[PDB]
Amino acid sequence: NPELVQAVQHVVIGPSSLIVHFNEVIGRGHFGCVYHGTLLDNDGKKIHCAVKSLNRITDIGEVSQFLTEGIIMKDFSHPNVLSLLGICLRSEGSPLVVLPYMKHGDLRNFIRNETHNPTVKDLIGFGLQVAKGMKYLASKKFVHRDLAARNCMLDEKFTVKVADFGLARVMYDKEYYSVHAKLPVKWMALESLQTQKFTTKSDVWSFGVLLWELMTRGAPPYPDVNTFDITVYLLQGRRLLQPEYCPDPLYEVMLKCWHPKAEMRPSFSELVSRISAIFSTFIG
Ligand SMILES: C#Cc1n[nH]c2c(-c3cn([C@@H](C)c4ccccc4)c(=O)[nH]c3=O)cc(F)cc12
Repeated sequence: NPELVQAVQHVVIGPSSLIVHFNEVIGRGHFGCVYHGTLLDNDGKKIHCAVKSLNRITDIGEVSQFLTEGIIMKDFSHPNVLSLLGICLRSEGSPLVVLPYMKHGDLRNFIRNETHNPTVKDLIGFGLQVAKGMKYLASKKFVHRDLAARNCMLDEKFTVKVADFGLARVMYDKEYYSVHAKLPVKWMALESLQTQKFTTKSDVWSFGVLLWELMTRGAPPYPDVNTFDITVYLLQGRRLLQPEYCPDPLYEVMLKCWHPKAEMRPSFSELVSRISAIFSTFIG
């Protein structure tokens, strides 16, 4: 579609400014690989970036959706949302996503690493930052669908940036199940498991699970509940139990995130207000 080609031009980065270090692999996933990259500005200043390949994107429909997603995400400008520097649509090679490099990697690996010692307050602070980034994304009507601690990055100042190192995004929820690479079952809202649909309210459910990952320092949720038994576990009214070091008011926030009625779950704006009040009770 020629109009889509013209609209996406401002998102495109090419060999005139980007060098992909294809032998410097940062990470490998089902979507493809993540490589170190260097972007040069007009004064020759170097910008360290991460370059994610989206191997699934090959046919004209997928490529059009990729261009649409790049236009949408190029507009992102919020301290707790990972910016999209640009995209590369090479004549030869799979499409590439150009992101700012994140010095401290993903939030899950960070809190799980035994050499790190984040306090309960630092963990609540990371949750508050994620809630702010999700309040921004929700205001843009952007439904994440894969919010989890593994998908939130930490920059050189320990600022949390909501990001996505999962499968290439789909425009429609009906394409999501087909495209999956396991579904993030243990982060999904009850209605997404049953009806295959995703909304900002199902992102709120995932945020509650992400808060649980933070308070357990990256423990796998429902380790003892098989993926195929999660839907029934949630129907029996059962939930993730309160982590040992999770304050009661923050566990109450998690319970509201997992309300069986999506319309009754708090909004991200309410979560920012509530978690800010809880965070303010911790000294340090
Ligand atoms: C089709 C398709 C795509 N699938 N994913 C894409 C991306 C991508 C974006 N971002 C950041 C801008 C982000 C994402 C979601 C929420 C907050 C911040 C990532 O972190 N990873 C990505 O792969 C960029 C893009 F131009 C196209 C696609």
